[PDB]
Amino acid sequence: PQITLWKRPLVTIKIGGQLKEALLDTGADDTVLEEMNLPGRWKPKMIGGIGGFIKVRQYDQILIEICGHKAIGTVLVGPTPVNVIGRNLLTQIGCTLNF
Amino acid sequence: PQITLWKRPLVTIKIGGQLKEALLDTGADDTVLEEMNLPGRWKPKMIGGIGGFIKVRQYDQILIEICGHKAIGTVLVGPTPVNVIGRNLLTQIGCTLNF
Ligand SMILES: CC[C@H](C)CN(C[C@@H](O)[C@H](Cc1ccccc1)NC(=O)O[C@H]1CO[C@H]2OCC[C@H]21)S(=O)(=O)c1ccc2c(c1)OCO2
Repeated sequence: PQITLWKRPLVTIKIGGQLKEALLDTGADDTVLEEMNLPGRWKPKMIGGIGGFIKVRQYDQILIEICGHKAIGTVLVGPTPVNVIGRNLLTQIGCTLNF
Repeated sequence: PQITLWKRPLVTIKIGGQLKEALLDTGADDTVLEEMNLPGRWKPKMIGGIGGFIKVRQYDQILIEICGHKAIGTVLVGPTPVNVIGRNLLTQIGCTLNF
């Protein structure tokens, strides 16, 4: 689809068998989701945003469907203010910016 | 143009007679720029993201050019690690997400 930006580009995602709402965030390198239970091993990592750094759990090679488009990649879980879909997954679904 | 997301979507902007680099950021409600000494009045604001909040100065009706596309609107100035063009200006240049 073509998504205008008068509102937040929020979409439904499916991860670990659960539906969620997430923000398509071209300013995020990585995908960061709010605290949740996820199947798989993980590794503690640090990620930095506009306000500093937070501790997250890194899940690699996770299946995640974004607005009907399938992706498989890294998902960071931790105290992010909102679920964000970053460029690591936006590229997988073929997302570009256009003006 | 069309911008792929393999790398950060950095573009040149012109603001306050200065050229800078900034991210086209669909996850940013507002536009937040590195510290710069803009003239005129301003109002304090706090904006939150990963890591917490930062204090910024809100300037209204600022003229910005983004890839030769002119816009005018609110710009927040503060100690942000990166310049981000938010949806308040992205809508003005006709920017969409497409997949
Ligand atoms: C609440 C939704 C987002 C987290 C909001 N952020 C825009 C993001 O695009 C941000 C923009 C950004 C980009 C680089 C450094 C700091 C902030 N990217 C980000 O935090 O990404 C992190 C996750 O991937 C990693 O790659 C980049 C940092 C990591 S933000 O910078 O904090 C932000 C921008 C304008 C705003 C605002 C918050 O409140 C209202 O106006």
